[PDB]
Amino acid sequence: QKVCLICGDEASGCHYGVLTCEGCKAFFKRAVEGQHNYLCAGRNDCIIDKIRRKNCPACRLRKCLQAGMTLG
Amino acid sequence: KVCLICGDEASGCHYGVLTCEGCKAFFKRAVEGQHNYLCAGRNDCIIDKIRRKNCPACRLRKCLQAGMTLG
DNA sequence: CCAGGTCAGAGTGACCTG
DNA sequence: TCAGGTCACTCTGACCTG
Ligand SMILES: [Zn+2]
Ligand SMILES: [Zn+2]
Ligand SMILES: [Zn+2]
Ligand SMILES: [Zn+2]
Repeated sequence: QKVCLICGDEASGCHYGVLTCEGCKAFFKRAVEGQHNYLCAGRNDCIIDKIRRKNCPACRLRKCLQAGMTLG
Repeated sequence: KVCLICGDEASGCHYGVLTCEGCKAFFKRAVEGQHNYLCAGRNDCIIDKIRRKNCPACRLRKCLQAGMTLG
């Protein structure tokens, strides 16, 4: 049973360099290529799991970057 | 003049409190429908116009602390 | 003025293809 | 293998109706 390194949910394989779920795969794609302005409502250390990963795109993207995800 | 929940421009007194259209609609949906709202922070998230969508749990909390109710 | 109703848009992710 | 495409779904709030 493989686990997403960002939200801890079931992973479907390695995406963009890192073992991730379908959600975090598609999110990282949109986040990097889009012109988004994410701002954490907390302290830039939010819990990112299956239920709360929608809550803070800022911390979700930060975890993607710190885990080493790259489009190429 | 200003929403007591997110600080945005308020449109009037809703459900007991001076709120914007967003926080009005949000509160009704939060108390009637079934929601699994859950804070990813420390239950003290900043609720302003830019970030009010980020944490429904804290947004609902501030609505209740302000005294909003449907009846 | 306020409660209740509504729908189009943004964000999401399950599913498919090669 | 994994990158790219897609679309029905949830949440939201500016706008409408009574
Ligand atoms: Zn994930
Ligand atoms: Zn955060
Ligand atoms: Zn508000
Ligand atoms: Zn919160």
